[PDB]
Amino acid sequence: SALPRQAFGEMADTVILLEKATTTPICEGMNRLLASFQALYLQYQKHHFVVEGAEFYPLHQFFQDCYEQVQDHVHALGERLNGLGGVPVAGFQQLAALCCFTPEPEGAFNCRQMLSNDLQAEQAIIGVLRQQATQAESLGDRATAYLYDQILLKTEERAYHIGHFLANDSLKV
Amino acid sequence: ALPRQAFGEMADTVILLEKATTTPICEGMNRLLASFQALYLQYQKHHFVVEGAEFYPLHQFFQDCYEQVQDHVHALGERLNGLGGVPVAGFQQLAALCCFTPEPEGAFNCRQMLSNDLQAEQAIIGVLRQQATQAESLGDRATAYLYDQILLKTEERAYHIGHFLANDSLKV
Amino acid sequence: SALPRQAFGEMADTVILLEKATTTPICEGMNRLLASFQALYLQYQKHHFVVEGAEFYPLHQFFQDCYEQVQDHVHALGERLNGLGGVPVAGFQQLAALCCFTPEPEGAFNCRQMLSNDLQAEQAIIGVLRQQATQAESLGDRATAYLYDQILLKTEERAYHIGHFLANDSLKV
Amino acid sequence: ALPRQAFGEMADTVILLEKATTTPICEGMNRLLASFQALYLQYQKHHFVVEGAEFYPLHQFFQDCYEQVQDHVHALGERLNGLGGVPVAGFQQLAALCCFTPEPEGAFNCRQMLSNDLQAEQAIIGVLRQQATQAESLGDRATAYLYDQILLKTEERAYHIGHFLANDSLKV
Amino acid sequence: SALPRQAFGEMADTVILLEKATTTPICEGMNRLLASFQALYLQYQKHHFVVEGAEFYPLHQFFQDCYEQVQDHVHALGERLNGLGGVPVAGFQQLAALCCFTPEPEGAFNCRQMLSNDLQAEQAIIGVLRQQATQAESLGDRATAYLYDQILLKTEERAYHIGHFLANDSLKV
Amino acid sequence: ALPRQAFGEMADTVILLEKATTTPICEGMNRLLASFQALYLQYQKHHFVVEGAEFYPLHQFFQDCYEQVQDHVHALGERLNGLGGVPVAGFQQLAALCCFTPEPEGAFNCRQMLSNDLQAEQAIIGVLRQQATQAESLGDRATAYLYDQILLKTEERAYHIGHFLANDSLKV
Amino acid sequence: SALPRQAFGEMADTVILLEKATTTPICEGMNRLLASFQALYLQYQKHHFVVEGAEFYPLHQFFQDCYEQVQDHVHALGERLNGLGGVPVAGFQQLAALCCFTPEPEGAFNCRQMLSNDLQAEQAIIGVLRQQATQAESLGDRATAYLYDQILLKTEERAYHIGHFLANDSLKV
Amino acid sequence: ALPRQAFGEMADTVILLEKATTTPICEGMNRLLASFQALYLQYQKHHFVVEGAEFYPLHQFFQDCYEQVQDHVHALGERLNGLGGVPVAGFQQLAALCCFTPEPEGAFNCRQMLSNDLQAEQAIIGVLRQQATQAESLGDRATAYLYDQILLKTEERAYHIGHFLANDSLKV
Amino acid sequence: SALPRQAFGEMADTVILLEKATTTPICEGMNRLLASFQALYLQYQKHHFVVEGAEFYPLHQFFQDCYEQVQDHVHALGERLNGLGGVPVAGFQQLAALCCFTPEPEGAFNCRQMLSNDLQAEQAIIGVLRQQATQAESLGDRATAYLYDQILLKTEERAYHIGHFLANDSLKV
Amino acid sequence: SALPRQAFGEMADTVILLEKATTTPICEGMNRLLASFQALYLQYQKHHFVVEGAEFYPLHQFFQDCYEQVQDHVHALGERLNGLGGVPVAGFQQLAALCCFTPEPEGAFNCRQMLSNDLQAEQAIIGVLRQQATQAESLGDRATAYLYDQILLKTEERAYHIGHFLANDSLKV
Amino acid sequence: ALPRQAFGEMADTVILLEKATTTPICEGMNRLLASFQALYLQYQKHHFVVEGAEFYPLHQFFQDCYEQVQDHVHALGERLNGLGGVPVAGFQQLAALCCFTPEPEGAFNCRQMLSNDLQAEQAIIGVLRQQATQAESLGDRATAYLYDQILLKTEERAYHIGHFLANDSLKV
Ligand SMILES: [Fe+3]
Ligand SMILES: [Fe+3]
Ligand SMILES: [Fe+3]
Ligand SMILES: [Fe+3]
Ligand SMILES: [Zn+2]
Ligand SMILES: [Zn+2]
Ligand SMILES: [Zn+2]
Ligand SMILES: [Zn+2]
Ligand SMILES: [Zn+2]
Ligand SMILES: [Zn+2]
Ligand SMILES: [Zn+2]
Ligand SMILES: [Zn+2]
Ligand SMILES: [Zn+2]
Ligand SMILES: [Zn+2]
Ligand SMILES: [Zn+2]
Ligand SMILES: [Zn+2]
Ligand SMILES: [Zn+2]
Ligand SMILES: [Zn+2]
Ligand SMILES: [Zn+2]
Ligand SMILES: [Zn+2]
Ligand SMILES: [Zn+2]
Ligand SMILES: [Zn+2]
Ligand SMILES: [Zn+2]
Ligand SMILES: [Zn+2]
Ligand SMILES: [Zn+2]
Ligand SMILES: [Zn+2]
Repeated sequence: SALPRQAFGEMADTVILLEKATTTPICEGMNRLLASFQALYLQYQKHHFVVEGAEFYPLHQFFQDCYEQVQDHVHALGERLNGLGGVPVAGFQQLAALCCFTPEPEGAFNCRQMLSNDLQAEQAIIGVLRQQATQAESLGDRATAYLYDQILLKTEERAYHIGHFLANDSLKV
Repeated sequence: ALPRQAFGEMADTVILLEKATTTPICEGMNRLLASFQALYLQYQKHHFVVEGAEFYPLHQFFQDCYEQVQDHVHALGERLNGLGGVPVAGFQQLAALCCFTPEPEGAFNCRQMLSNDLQAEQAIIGVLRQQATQAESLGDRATAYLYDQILLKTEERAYHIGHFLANDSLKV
Repeated sequence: SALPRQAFGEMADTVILLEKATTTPICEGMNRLLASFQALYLQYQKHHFVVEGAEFYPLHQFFQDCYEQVQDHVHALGERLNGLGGVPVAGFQQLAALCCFTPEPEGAFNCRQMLSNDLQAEQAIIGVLRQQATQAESLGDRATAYLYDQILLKTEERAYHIGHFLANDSLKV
Repeated sequence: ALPRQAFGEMADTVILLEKATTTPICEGMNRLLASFQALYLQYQKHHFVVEGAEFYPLHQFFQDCYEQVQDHVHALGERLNGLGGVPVAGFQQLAALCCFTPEPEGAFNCRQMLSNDLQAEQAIIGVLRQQATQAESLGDRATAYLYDQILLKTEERAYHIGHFLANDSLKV
Repeated sequence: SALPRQAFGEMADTVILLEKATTTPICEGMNRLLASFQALYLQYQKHHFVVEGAEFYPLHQFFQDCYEQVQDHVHALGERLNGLGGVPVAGFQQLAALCCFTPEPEGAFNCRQMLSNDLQAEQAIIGVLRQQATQAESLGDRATAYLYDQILLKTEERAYHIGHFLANDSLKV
Repeated sequence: ALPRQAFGEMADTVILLEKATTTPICEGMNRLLASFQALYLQYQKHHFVVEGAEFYPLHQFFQDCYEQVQDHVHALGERLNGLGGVPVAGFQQLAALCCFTPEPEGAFNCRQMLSNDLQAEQAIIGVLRQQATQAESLGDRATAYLYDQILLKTEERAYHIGHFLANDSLKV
Repeated sequence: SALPRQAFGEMADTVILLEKATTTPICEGMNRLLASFQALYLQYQKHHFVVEGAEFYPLHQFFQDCYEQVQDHVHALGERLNGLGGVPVAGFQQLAALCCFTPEPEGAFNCRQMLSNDLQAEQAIIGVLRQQATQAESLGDRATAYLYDQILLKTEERAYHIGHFLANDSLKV
Repeated sequence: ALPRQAFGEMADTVILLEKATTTPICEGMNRLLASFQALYLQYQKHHFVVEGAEFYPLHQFFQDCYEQVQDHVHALGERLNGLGGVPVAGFQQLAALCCFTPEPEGAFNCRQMLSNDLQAEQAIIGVLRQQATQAESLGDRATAYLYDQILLKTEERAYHIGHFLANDSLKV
Repeated sequence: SALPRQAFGEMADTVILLEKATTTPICEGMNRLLASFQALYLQYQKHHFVVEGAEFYPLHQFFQDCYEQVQDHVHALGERLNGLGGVPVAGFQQLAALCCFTPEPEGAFNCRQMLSNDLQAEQAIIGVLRQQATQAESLGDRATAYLYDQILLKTEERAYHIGHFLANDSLKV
Repeated sequence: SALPRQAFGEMADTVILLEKATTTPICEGMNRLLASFQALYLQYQKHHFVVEGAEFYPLHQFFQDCYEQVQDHVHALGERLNGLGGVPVAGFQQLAALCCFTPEPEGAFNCRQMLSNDLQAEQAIIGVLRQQATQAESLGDRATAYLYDQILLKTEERAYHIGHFLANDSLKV
Repeated sequence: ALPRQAFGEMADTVILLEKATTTPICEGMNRLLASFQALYLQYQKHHFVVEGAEFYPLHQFFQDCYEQVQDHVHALGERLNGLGGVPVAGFQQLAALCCFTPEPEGAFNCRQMLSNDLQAEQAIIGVLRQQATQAESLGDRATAYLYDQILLKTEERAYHIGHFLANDSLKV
């Protein structure tokens, strides 16, 4: 019924003075990253809620640190995207379509599976971050490339922290 | 692979409540969890896209709202699992259980956004009261209490939105 | 039934060594200021509770800053008044009688009316503050004059902040 | 010398509740106070003596638990006196009113310790619900509320222990 | 039914490399101090809950400061005892048997009696602290002696603070 | 009396960059310094003089802005010296290097104030991109990094101003 | 580019019940102080950036302490001036024209010279602060008098701190 | 060895006040410094030795008092030097300048202690008024301001002591 | 003006179970330290007020750090002495008489002289601290020994910090 | 004493989707920086311990500021290197062998010499940071490039702060 | 260039201890400094390289450990200079004075890492006792006090490592 001020998939001009030929592909990629980070945030939260077993407390905390940091990326990207003249994704349908990894299905999985799913997700996002950071640089959008690099550093760090959790070492003697 | 506990499935809880109590409580908690999760997304969108004469107040207001809703999500998500259920997580399942109609894609004006938020809060207030009542009735005293705690904040958000929408201003 | 240790409108000696001829008129004026600040505090609180409309959130906050700061003046004056050997006003009847402005009537008013009422109140208090500060100085009560000046600075600041809210400028285009 | 108010004795309260309400409430509050006091001691012991592969998490977990239980003790101890009763204090009287079986002397393994803690919390959850229900029923609204507040945290501790005990780990 | 990993009154080796002939008597004394501090903690807490009369608020607070500080000693001793290869006391029976003072009987006593009981308790603990600190030094356990001295300083301080409360001076004119 | 280093004179840096690199870099950095210094003064003025229906939030926004800008001033002035240059400080030189046209004396309406601020941020955005690209190209990695960091914040202030200026409002 | 709502050098009415006969001379003087403090903030900041040599670190810190305190004076004065119904100076020409001291020329001078220039600036401002405070008192603007004295105390304090820096003493052999 | 500046010798101040102004002002400021220094020592002693029924609150009050007084000491000693004088520091000179009679050695009862403290504050109140009036009259606005600020706090300590000494009590 | 409850130089019983044979010599020595630290606090404070020249700022700060740390020692000692059953010195005559070093004469000296006087004071106090700690240990007052060692560590640290200030090195060409 | 899970100088796979062709040279260079920063932390800490003379206090503080900031670089680099699939250096032989500057010999040198040695160290590290950042960018490791630039900015800043300390200016007559 | 004070050269201390006291005391303090410095590096390495089922808590434990050890380093290095000695700083001298055998290069399993850390703490515990006893005996009360304080913390780290290494686990 009600028509929006700016339709989804429509570009407005940005006051930071970058051409639409620059902002359009950047927003396209940023919405994919937004959606992917949003899914990852929900997934990490889920994993915080449901994790159990011998490594419960450490994983419980780790999963919270992850979704809180990922929440930060969501915030940064959604706000910048709008700033660039785009419309950030917010509905379940379009969020699911733009997500760059396959989320864990509903239901509770064991802790190794949860971590593996989270790692695969981070790895998928790492791939998109690099591709999008290279694009931003290429197109002259310096701040975006800088922001993505900032996000990439913490995202990679999250990935190899999961890697360590899954490694084959233990105090079990 | 399949999960160790399916969605919709109930496990036993260590907190000495029977399935007949935990089951309808968890099912209601999931509807509420989905709705809060959907409302967090909506407020956050509004924070991202709001503009105009009241940009700064609404900007900050939407953030306060979604951060407060994030607290409810955490509380409900963890309680639900504690009660022996499986909390809703992903986009498609959230869409299925959300108790209000989420805003369509696209950026709408600030009055429309606030109205959408108010309706969302009202739908949630509706469910909160009924679920808290059910929990009291079934003897889950702590769930009823938690819901009441959340209700107080939720009503407060709702009537704060109402004030923003009210027919008054400094414009003379 | 029970008789007070010190009756209202009765002066005791102060340990800070100022004559009754000094402390009596100073306490008389300070009770008027106490009562006036008490009414203003309640009024600002009211305005915080009831304000609505397009400028809801900013006014909501502003009204709170005001009653919190005014609360501070109430505290300072009530305690000093007792220190000077007087009895601070505390009952509704005498509070209403000593108040130096007309408070807003009961019921909810619009935001421009609320601000106008608050401004008139502050202006009435400003007038009494200057008169009382000049008196204290004149009578040799240095600390009182200093305290009133301190209160006057913040009170005036509150007044012109209300003035700005009511000014004829807007982003409404 | 003899006390000005004996143990088991009720005085009048200034909060306008009659003996017929305050008496059974205080008696229940004492059972709960003793049990929390006994649970604080147990968690603290576990904090002192835990070792093995999950030393650091359990170490910290046991401390969080007893510190949270210390908060309940304070709340109940002070409320009980406020209601006109005498709070249990010493070792032997605590032993008499404790609603669970305390762990024997000696250091046990970490699974046993957690199981003992879970049973302790469950026994306490049992009493909490019944005492809160009694308080609502008798019209002591604030006691019922306080108990609910404590119940929420107590259930949360219980199901956190359950998760630790659950059959899952990173061991592949 | 279930047998412990380490039975109460049984000594394991400590990784801090002190002989059992050293650690055994030290743990024996430390368990007495643990039990005594545990009783004192409960007693101070009780006194916080039940204190009334003209000096209610100050005593209320003081009793809390005491049990919080005593709680700290409990923590330090229980953890070190286990570290030394002993088993800390935790059951009501053995706690009552190892306590070095007679605790106040159940029921509410007046404020002077409560303080006197608390003072006698502190004095009993002071005696054991000195004896045990001298032993630790004598046996070459330097850190224990240091820890006890640290605890002794605060314990003595608590004692003479109670002493002052009970002294025969007052503003009562 | 003569200065240790004259304005416009380049000294060697301890950070191992040739003068042919530091000279153009300091030249640009002085323009940005002067521009940020002017924008700081402008935002501060706006904080002082703003009034009307949106007085309070604009009052706050302007202060957030100048405080953030003062942080850019600090970083650039200090790095410029570090690089072996001399930072501008005087009114005449500031006026000469500034990359936007400053608001004239007088108290303007809040829409005009915001528009002047946007234009100032836009002019600065252009210079930052230019100077960042130059620093990278010359191998002053740290300056390029610093500029990007400042550019991200500057663009953010710019689009926040844009939102304030947009044609939307709660007044229906 | 529209006209200003209030032109520079034009007085508006104040909400705080002071006549234009009072507010006009006060605002004129307040603008000279505003400009002076604004130039001094810049100078101190410059000195923070450029200072080097044997006392680099303490001078580096001292100059920052100074300019941060000066910007507080700026804030207070700019906002008070506006509240009084005047227009605060913000452009480079008029800031240069109203400044009550001669700013240091462009270029990096030695630390002794920098400190001497700062002291001369403080001294010129001290002179103006006293005249203006006296004027405010004289005209019945008690709050402006108070604010000035408050600023004067901090300013004199900076001045004699610089004095000590310049004093003929050191730890050198 | 001889001092850079002898006690009782006036140097010029950088704050542009003639010696005919600073000399009497520093003279009085030294008396206040010595008096506050003595009162600091007295309040501190009282904090050490107080006992009885009101031990704890008096213990606290005395400490609040000396800490506030130490703040007056700091401000006056530093301003006095700033003004071109030399602050008193030695026991003999302190004893000579002090405006009240200090409590003799020994531990007195808490009523006596409080009374001595009141008398000390009263003596100081008199000097502050005198010295503040003088500073104003001589055109040392900032000193007068500082004295008034200190006087407000000092009068407040004085009437707080007065209240402690009043003939009222909970003991019926 | 009534008599003291406990005369100066008279010993009362202590609640901490130490005999007068022990507490008397300990309190005598503790009073000498109390007086010395009291004189040193004054001296360091004086130095804070008067220091000027090339190292004004760091010396200004250092002297404040010093006197604030010294007043903590004063607090600890005054309260411990009282708790032991003695009477702490507070009058100017006896403070001068019990002080274990010669205070700096009145007047503003140079910074090197000020530092040398402070070092000599610390050194005299260091001597007394060691004798008194040894005595406390010897007499079985373990807590006083501990408190003294605690104070000694901080005191020696101040002493060698002054030493470094006075050392024959600088950044001057 | 078992074998290491990953031998020094051996590369493991990284979870962040960078090939060994990329991670190997990056980790090699990162280890040289790790060792260098490790030696510099030690040096700055040493300088904190030993500095004396007329600028004792500010240099004392500056050296602590420096080593604390350097240990943050160490933390970041050690953890990043591991996350990339390498093995961080921690033994004394290899720390000495991989260090990119010559550490100050044992003994306490003068403050000018200490500062010069620190500047030379920073300069050598600045050189390596630039090569390594360029290499990381070149090989497509965007996050390592970003981290290095982040560290470079702080490092250059320390370097020119030392420069100012050494500069030919002072407050001496 | 030659140092102001050569390594192994003793200067006089301002704290009035003869060289015959300070020399052996500084000798031992340098060994402890070197040992703590090495243990700091080792704990830090362990923090970097740890992985597996107990990754997170061990990651945290190692960091708590090295930060506490860095505090011991600071206190000893500074006191050693204060005492008139020269603290070790170079890799070769550090390696020479260290009282335990440091872990070789390479990433070892978490059990090995913990065992190396325990052994290091044990070796250090022995030296601390020796050096503390010596300081007391020589009349350096403050050094003995400092060593005891450090020893208490060191023993605590040691028995915490012991607990981690114990044969208990939640995995049944
Ligand atoms: Fe109910
Ligand atoms: Fe006046
Ligand atoms: Fe000893
Ligand atoms: Fe690049
Ligand atoms: Zn949890
Ligand atoms: Zn935001
Ligand atoms: Zn980590
Ligand atoms: Zn924003
Ligand atoms: Zn949680
Ligand atoms: Zn509200
Ligand atoms: Zn009050
Ligand atoms: Zn304002
Ligand atoms: Zn622990
Ligand atoms: Zn309480
Ligand atoms: Zn209470
Ligand atoms: Zn612990
Ligand atoms: Zn005390
Ligand atoms: Zn800076
Ligand atoms: Zn700096
Ligand atoms: Zn402002
Ligand atoms: Zn000071
Ligand atoms: Zn100062
Ligand atoms: Zn005290
Ligand atoms: Zn130091
Ligand atoms: Zn880390
Ligand atoms: Zn240090």
